[PDB]
Amino acid sequence: SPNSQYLKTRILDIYTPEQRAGIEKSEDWRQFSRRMDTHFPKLMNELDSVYGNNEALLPMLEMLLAQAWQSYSQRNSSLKDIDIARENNPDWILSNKQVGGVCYVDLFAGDLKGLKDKIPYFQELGLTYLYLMPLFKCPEGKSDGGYAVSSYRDVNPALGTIGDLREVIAALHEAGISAVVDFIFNHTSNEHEWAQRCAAGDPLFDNFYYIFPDRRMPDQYDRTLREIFPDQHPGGFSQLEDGRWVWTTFNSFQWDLNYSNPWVFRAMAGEMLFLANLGVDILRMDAVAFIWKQMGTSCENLPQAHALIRAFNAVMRIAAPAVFFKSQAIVHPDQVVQYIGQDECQIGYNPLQMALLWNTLATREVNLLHQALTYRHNLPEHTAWVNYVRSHDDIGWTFADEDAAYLGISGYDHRQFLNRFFVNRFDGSFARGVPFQYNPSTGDCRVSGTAAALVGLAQDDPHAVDRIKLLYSIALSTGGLPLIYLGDEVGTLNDDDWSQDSNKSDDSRWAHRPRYNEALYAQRNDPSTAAGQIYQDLRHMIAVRQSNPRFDGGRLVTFNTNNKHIIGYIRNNALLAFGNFSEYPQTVTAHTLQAMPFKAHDLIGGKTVSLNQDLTLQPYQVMWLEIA
Ligand SMILES: OC[C@H]1O[C@@](CO)(O[C@H]2O[C@H](CO)[C@@H](O)[C@H](O)[C@H]2O)[C@@H](O)[C@@H]1O
Repeated sequence: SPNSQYLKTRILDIYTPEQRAGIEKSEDWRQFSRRMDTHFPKLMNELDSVYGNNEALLPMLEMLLAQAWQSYSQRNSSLKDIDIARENNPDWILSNKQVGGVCYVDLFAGDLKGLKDKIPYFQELGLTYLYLMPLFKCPEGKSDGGYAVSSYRDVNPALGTIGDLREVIAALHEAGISAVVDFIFNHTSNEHEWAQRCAAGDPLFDNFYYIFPDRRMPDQYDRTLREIFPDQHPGGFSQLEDGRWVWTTFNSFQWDLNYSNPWVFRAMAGEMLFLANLGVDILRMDAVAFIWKQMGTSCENLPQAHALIRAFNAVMRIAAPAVFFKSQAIVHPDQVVQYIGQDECQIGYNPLQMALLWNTLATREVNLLHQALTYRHNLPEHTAWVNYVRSHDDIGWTFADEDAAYLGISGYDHRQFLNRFFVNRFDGSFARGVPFQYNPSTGDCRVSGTAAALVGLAQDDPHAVDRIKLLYSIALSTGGLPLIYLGDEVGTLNDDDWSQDSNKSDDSRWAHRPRYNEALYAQRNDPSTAAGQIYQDLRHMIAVRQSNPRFDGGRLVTFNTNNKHIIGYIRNNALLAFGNFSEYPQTVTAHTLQAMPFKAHDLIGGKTVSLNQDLTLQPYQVMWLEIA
């Protein structure tokens, strides 16, 4: 394999002797050159582990590097300063100061200009991280909420122009807020130019997707493929009008990109560099699990998928160090953590914690949550979880059957209960969610609905408000970067129009994708309304998290509370958090608290609590005790 020094000499071959000498002494080249030596080895090794001796590897690689240099050379000076800061501070993602928020630009603020006018609110809330849902061109009507990309560079006209996007990003950086967007690298819409030209037989896009002449191979692949949207189609393939079949893990209008073609990696790396130079701080790598296929396997979490992501990572370390990756893997817990690494995805969603927060609200027993916090929370250095309560997606019950089995819980039976409970098909349930993708051949099913709808705020359950604070308190204090689903901080309910909208009716996820609720937001400072109670109480926790060093980092050690209804953990051996998941008062005995200081200040209620006597928590009460 070629080395960094050799490849760099060829990068400079585009310049004449005179120009070359100039580049050689330029600061930008010195930076690029240095990073090349440090990170190229990783890029080469990863690409080689996937493509091996492919004739196109070297040519593609040199093309990619020439492009990377030009990209970095063009990269704005201010962004280069962030590159340097990020290089020296890899743990910025682990700081307790970070608090994130996510929203659809159209649903939350109409368009990009309106979104820009919302930044003051974001500052008011304390956000330092803002993730914006799919903003680029996509099919009219059905685009899976923008996840069917027809272009990675042209902004959705209803949202604005690429120029408005740069302004938003600039304004966000000005307000001390990092910009986060998706990089839907596993698939494009069937309307993307690459898809059209590939299907048309254009030789320049040959093998950019997986297209078959008939069902022979698809049938074989389907023997082991998991169905993501069984409502849409069986297996992982959709048929074209001409009779051929294309790989479509998701909607039929979302075509899976063929990373087995090195030219596909190169093309996507080019798109990534474009996003990077827009000033994006973090890219949410959509469906990282599916970027590699292999007959006879589930075609999820394969070795090459990880390798390819680690390759993309090295490209950033070389051409835009400030850009981090956020893994979005909604799979088995054993697989989820594999995407998280300083050299792969520095951060990643923590679906296990999210899914278990809801499990605990339903069962009132913290067993599974405690187990997860005890054995699957701590991560390798310079990485962090993105902890959340809800998102634009349905809730999948991705806890491990193996973990459950150890607690004497049947995974399959338990999900049946959870699914019944959260869609209000279980006696006494307080949840008002809606089913999503119930698969009759597997029994699998997911849940849609906003945080407030699932906790019972729609029917004014007196415990609804406190339930929301409890869930969010855990995502805000366990360690990691918390991501608030904007709208939750004021108890926004489900959208009551989606079910009859012909473009949304077959996707219950729109139930939990409501528009900015003027009314609720106008009540955020009124302590007598649910909106104000949720907001002020959530804002208080944010204020505490960001100013109190005891919440720094992402490591935690659980504490055995000896009360099956109360979760307990300790941060930096100085902050003891208790969360009561029962709708009834629950107690932590003095006996259990004997080793703790006799007194401790509770950051939540602001009162000093005695630990040398039975500690009783009110229904869904949360305590953040400073024991050091
Ligand atoms: O139920 C959705 C299903 O898709 C996943 C795959 O990671 O979610 C991401 O990708 C989908 C297809 O591109 C998007 O529709 C979805 O919005 C996005 O978060 C998982 O959440 C799940 O397996």
